[PDB]
Amino acid sequence: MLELVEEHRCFSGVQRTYKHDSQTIGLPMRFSVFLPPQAAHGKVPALFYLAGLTCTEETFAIKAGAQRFASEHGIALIGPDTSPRGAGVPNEGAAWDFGVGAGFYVDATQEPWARNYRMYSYVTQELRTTVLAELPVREDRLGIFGHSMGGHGALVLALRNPDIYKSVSAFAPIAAPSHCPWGEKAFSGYLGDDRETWKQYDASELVKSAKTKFDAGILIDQGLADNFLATQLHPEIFEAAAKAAGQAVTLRRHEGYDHGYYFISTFIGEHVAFHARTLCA
Amino acid sequence: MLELVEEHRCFSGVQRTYKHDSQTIGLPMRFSVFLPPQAAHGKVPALFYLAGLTCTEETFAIKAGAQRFASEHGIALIGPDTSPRGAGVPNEGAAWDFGVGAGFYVDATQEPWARNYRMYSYVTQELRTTVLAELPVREDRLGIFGHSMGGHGALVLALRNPDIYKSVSAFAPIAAPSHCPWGEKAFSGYLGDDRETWKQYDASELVKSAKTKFDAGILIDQGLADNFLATQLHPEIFEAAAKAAGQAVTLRRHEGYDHGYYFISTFIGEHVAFHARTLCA
Repeated sequence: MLELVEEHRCFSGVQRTYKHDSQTIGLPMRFSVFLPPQAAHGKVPALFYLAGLTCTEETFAIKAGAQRFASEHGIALIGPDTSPRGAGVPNEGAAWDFGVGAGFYVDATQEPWARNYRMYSYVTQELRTTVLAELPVREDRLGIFGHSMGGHGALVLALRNPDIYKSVSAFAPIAAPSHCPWGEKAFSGYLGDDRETWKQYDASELVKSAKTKFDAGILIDQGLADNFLATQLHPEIFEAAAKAAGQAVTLRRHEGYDHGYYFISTFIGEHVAFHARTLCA
Repeated sequence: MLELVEEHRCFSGVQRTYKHDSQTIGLPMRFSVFLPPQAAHGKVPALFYLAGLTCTEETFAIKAGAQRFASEHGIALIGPDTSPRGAGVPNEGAAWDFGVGAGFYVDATQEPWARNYRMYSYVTQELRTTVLAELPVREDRLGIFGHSMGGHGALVLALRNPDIYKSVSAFAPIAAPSHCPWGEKAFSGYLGDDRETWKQYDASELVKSAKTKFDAGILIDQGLADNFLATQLHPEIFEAAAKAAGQAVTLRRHEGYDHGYYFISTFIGEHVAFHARTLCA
């Protein structure tokens, strides 16, 4: 059941890692939790942060410096892992861009990935209800953000679940996975070769039909020196689709910033404030 | 010569890593540099941060979240490595508490360490003058801080060089290395069996005879859940010695906090503010 395997006091709250037996994944999963000092006095809003390729549930906790801002605003931070671990699927670790550390936040339909690679259901349902049942977190004040594969994850999960996520932001998301190699490989393997099945997991397609209730729209930060800007991320495709659909998007482009956590750390404080304007309302 | 090998924009400044051919070490060395935005219009004060056992030049840059505070106060951050790298001394990597990653910021006098393990002279002279010659840093506004072996280093280097280091603070320092296993092993190996020679690298011994005083005081943060508090750190010994010599020390003990960077990150903003009181005068 629910096991506390790591805990460190941090900005007058606690940075924890839990392990639990996931019924949706069918395997043990680890996730990180930051509780701010305010959680001692009642339930608090929470943000789910989704990490990118090769990352773990601890990458964000170590590298983003988000806990100070979570403590300042009274928001908990939940960090899922990026894939199932130790599923024993043949060659699930043969590449870093697919399989282990590379679940792409989809529910796989193709064998042999469909048995365990159910990260969409895991993050939006089982992990959420576990957090709500066992931690002092408000069910009605949840937001989501993430980086790259995780920024793809944050946009997709928010646009598909308006009943759950009240705010959404992203750092350097894979904005149009149907049209870059990382996404086309992931979708081909997990979902099959029928591109129509991929649209339900593509932020740029979802925004064309989404009905949203975001007070301050969708926040995206993108570094202009990002090595993946033209080869994988394609923010302009999402920006154009959201404009045609009338969806408010604040896409901020920053000259000279790269893809990684020196970039993410610079803007994560503004992201936590952005979410707090909705979640702490 | 001076090679820029990493650079990422961060909090409107730059996080850099440099490689240079060290004459004092006799080998290439890597060091980290954070320049705040203010360094673009003039020289800025600088803080040297010394890392603990097993760390590298980038541990602080990645894990401490200090750049945000340095950018607010206009302080550069310089992070030396913890030891020579690739010196080829037999078995120098046999144990994690000695040799590689474990220079203890001393100048070794015993062979075979004496050839390259000159981290005291490296940090206080060669690295300092390289920084002052090649980067927009004020010679008269330098301070020093660090963690564990690096907290030992920060205290030792400040108390020995009051005309260099104008402010000093520490996270969980090895406060009396002559009286704990980490220090006894390192000093025995690097310095030999004459314990008198160890007193010049022992913060608790140095404070007993320090003539000059830091009138802004010495700031030390210690977590009470730290696993090394009673086995290696001994903050009480330095406290007792400082009290008896009239050196003001603010030793803050924090219930529940551990040894690592969730603890360090929590207080590093207060440390940069503390140093800025003197360095940004």
